[PDB]
Amino acid sequence: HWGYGKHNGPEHWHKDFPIAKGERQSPVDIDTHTAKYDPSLKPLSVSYDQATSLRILNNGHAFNVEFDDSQDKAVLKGGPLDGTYRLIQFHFHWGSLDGQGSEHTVDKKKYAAELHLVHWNTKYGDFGKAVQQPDGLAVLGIFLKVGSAKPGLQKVVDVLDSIKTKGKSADFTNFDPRGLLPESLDYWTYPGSLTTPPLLECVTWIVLKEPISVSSEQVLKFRKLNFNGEGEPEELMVDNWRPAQPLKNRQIKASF
Ligand SMILES: CCN(C(=O)OC[C@@H](CO[N+](=O)[O-])O[N+](=O)[O-])[C@H]1C[C@H](C)S(=O)(=O)c2sc(S(N)(=O)=O)cc21
Ligand SMILES: [Hg+2]
Ligand SMILES: [Zn+2]
Repeated sequence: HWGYGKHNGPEHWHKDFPIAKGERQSPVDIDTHTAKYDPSLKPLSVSYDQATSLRILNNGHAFNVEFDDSQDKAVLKGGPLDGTYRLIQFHFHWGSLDGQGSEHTVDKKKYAAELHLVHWNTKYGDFGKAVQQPDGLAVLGIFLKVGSAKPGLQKVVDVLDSIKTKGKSADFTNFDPRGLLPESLDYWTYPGSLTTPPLLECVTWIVLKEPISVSSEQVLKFRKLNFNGEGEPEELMVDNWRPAQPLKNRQIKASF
């Protein structure tokens, strides 16, 4: 099945998911000089105060922190979005090396990692219905460079030992996702897709311009994660990013 190596990687995915070569694929390169400031963008609203995490999960591709989304608690609204999108989970993609790992790039510059906070459009009643919709999801993308530690990330780093291999999960309640955000909400936005199979074209992308900084030793611990399940040969979870895809006519709008 799909993965990130030579034989099952992003270059192979189109075979099971033809949409891989579609008209609104993610990620993209953000050409900062070509993105237009857009005055009809409302201010962005990230309300994460009442966010309730349930658990952390290694799914053999990344690790997912999953949230209770049965009630309106953690929502993204405003910016390019119409109505209310509920936070359901977040995850990261990262590299074997500090100079690679993000999915989006900024004038071709790759960051050490990229975090994705995933929200679904509440007009559609459940997450399952929204992903079948062109405006079904909003993903908040955040870059990670290597520098000083992100204190608000270390509870995630420490729990990773518990979820080394595919299929492992741990209780992970009361994680507050606000500690992962940078100061600025300046952003680029574009219409796009899931960056993993099924690569569905249901995503409004909102990518923060300001990177967060994490320590060398924090990213180093991401890299100790395994793609494999318990008691299979050891394949380190690194370089789980999809490269930039063709822009194809789309415009990237800047909020600033
Ligand atoms: C959690 C990351 N995802 C994902 O499919 O990872 C692996 C598959 C595994 O597929 N598989 O081999 O059975 O799903 N999973 O076992 O959690 C999906 C899951 C769901 C479709 S999601 O939470 O709406 C989501 S958003 C993104 S991203 N990178 O564009 O911001 C990606 C995803
Ligand atoms: Hg869709
Ligand atoms: Zn992602």
